[PDB]
Amino acid sequence: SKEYHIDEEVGFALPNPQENLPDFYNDWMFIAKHLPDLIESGQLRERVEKLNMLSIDHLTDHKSQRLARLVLGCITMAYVWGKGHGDVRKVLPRNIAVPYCQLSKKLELPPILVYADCVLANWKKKDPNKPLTYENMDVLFSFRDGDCSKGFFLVSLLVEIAAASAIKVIPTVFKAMQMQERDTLLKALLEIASCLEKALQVFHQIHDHVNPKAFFSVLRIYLSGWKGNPQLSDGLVYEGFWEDPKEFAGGSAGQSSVFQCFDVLLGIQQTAGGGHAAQFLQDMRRYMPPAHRNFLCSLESNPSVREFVLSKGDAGLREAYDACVKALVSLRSYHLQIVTKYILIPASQGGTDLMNFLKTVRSTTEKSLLK
Ligand code: HEM
Ligand SMILES: O[C@H](C[C@H]1c2c(F)cccc2-c2cncn21)C1CCCCC1
Repeated sequence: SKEYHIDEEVGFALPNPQENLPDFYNDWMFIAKHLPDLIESGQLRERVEKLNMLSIDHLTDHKSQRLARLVLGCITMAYVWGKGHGDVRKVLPRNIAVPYCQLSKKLELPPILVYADCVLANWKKKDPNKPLTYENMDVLFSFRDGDCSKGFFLVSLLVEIAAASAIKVIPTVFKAMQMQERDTLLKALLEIASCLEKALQVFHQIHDHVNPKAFFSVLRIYLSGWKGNPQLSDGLVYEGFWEDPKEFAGGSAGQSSVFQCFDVLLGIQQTAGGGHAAQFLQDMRRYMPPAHRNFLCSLESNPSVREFVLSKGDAGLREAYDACVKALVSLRSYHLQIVTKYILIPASQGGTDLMNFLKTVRSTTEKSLLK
């Protein structure tokens, strides 16, 4: 891989994300790292409006720019949702709204917290000399004490990182088809199947670090957007940048590039046909970092791995390809069970539209098998 901002150790996630901003922005960093206290004490929204308007120009690097996106993205969800009990702000104050908006446009991302903010850039190792495992890692920002945002964000990230092992194999696959190296391609496909199988065990960590009640009744609220949302029917007003209200989707792992890229690699056309599911995953590419959505584009313009394997009448190649697809079905099926426990059952003591989305996506993946 190249300038697509993909790391051989960490994948689509951002290696060594920046923890501190320049001292120009302590009024921002102060609010973001005390979100639990300021929300509970009802002091958050006033401290948003007591801020003055800071320029973007002192955010020099890519890392500081993305950390500043994480900082302002969190404050925005906190300001808009408050303590998450239904009273919402519809006007985002200018002294935070235009710095957020100008920064979002420099990074080609929408002015709302996305996956690449709160997962791919929201982490750090405790001891930098020990490995990437849950016990040596922490998030940088949370919303409320007990919101399980750390468990939820880190376990996502750990799955993203398990998938990095398979991403570095992708160039091997295409070179092998181009150079007509069937044994090379067979081994490459088995290697990708093996990685997707290992990423399944990483999902099991979710049960030890997230509990359904807190996730459903707290974290979910701070991840909500203002598109198709009854509470903000027309969107949100970004003071002093636009005057119209604007609607942007809440956080979704449909914004994760790692499952989209394996759908594209294998020729599982998740974005084909005029269904809501295909529509939503295409729209969510606008909420990916431009470098990552460029990488999905260049995979799509390479010749299809699926029809290469079909064109050959090769049981070995067909079995290896189906191994990868079976492993994707396994992840989405385990993930579907997670959603039953963490959304469907809590909601019972909406969710059906979410299950139906995942089931459409799993059903498409299942239909891509050969034998
Ligand atoms: C408490 C744990 C989790 C819950 C309740 C949950 C729930 C959901 C829901 C409701 C969706 C619907 C689409 C959307 O709005 O994003 C979704 C999609 C998705 N989730 Fe999760 N999720 C959880 C954990 C994870 C983890 C750890 C990953 C690791 C990467 C992950 C990966 C995905 C992906 C890739 C999608 C897009 C659909 C697909 O490609 O199959 N999820 N999830
Ligand atoms: O699935 C998204 C949340 C999303 C998400 C983030 F917004 C941030 C970090 C990880 C994830 C995630 C992982 N799987 C789904 N999602 C929400 C949809 C509405 C119900 C609550 C979950």
